[PDB]
Amino acid sequence: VTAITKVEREAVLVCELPSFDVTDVEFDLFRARESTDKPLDVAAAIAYRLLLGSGLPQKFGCSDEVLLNFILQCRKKYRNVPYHNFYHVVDVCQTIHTFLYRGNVYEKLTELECFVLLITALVHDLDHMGLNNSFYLKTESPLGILSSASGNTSVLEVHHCNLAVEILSDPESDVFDGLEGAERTLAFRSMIDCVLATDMAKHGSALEAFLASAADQSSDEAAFHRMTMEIILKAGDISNVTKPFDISRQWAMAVTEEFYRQGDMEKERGVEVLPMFDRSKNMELAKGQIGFIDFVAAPFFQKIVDACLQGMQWTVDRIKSNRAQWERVLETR
Ligand SMILES: COc1ccc(C2=NN(C3CCCCCC3)C(=O)[C@@H]3CC=CC[C@H]23)cc1-c1ccc(C(=O)NCC(N)=O)cc1
Ligand SMILES: [Mg+2]
Ligand SMILES: [Zn+2]
Repeated sequence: VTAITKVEREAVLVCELPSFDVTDVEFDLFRARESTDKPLDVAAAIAYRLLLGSGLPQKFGCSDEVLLNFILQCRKKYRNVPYHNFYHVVDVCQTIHTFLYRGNVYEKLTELECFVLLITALVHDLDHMGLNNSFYLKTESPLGILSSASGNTSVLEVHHCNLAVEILSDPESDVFDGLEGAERTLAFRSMIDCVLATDMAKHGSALEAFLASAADQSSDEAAFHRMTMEIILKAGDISNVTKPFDISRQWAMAVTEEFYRQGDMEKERGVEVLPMFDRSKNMELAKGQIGFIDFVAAPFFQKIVDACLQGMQWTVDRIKSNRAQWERVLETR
């Protein structure tokens, strides 16, 4: 990795984000990307500001410059794809900030853990190519073969973790260089555990483990922390439907498109194409958003709120409300 230049840093630092509150649950990253013709620097500054406003990097000996070098080393490794690009990980970072500090989930974690979560957000989809793990396995692509041969089916998540480790192995971009011994180990392990937990194939069992730990007043305390961190990063990653309707809708269009591209490539390769990824097999968002709400997001948010994260009730209220709004799209079609 080439080190970050004074000039790259400068270009982020000049962005002032007039009229945006990055800490608000109704912050609108799409309005932010439009606001200038340098949307990547704006996103970077959003992340810089979120991290500095937490007060956390300062506490763990991470200078403002090492923080920003890191953000930029992360950013150079995202791709120009419709959904799993740099704006997604910035969105996850911001969203986590709100769960921690508007939803008071910070009370369940140490400051270090809060810090790790915010950093982990920005590493968690590094070098994503717009194709899911299933694609690499079905096509016997080289990374798919390596994953099968090595016994880990989380093709992409292990890859993201490998790139996060390389960024952090340079002191210039190691946000954890101020740590040592147990703390350093904890930062790396918890970051890696959270990224590995974002594989949706493990959704049900990560949710069930957290729920059973929350209900158990004798749960091991370090395990409860780790799982809380995992569940918060997962919540960030499926949080699109917890946002104001127009925001949620623009996310939905972005993912939908990326899925369709995968499906096109799966056609051109002659492998199985799921209906979800099949262009010629769908005419509408509404039914798909509702489906995702009903089977994935609403049960996830409601369970974790009721189990433990009472402060995040707004997410459940907003899902309910977005669902009703998609139902009006159907009722009036
Ligand atoms: C905002 O919506 C989403 C947000 C995140 C994800 C993610 N799915 N998974 C899985 C995908 C397989 C089965 C469902 C469970 C979740 C991922 O592992 C992604 C990466 C990590 C987290 C969630 C992401 C998916 C959606 C979404 C995309 C398309 C439709 C749709 O019905 N497609 C047809 C149409 N024509 O409408 C509906 C919702
Ligand atoms: Mg991912
Ligand atoms: Zn993600």
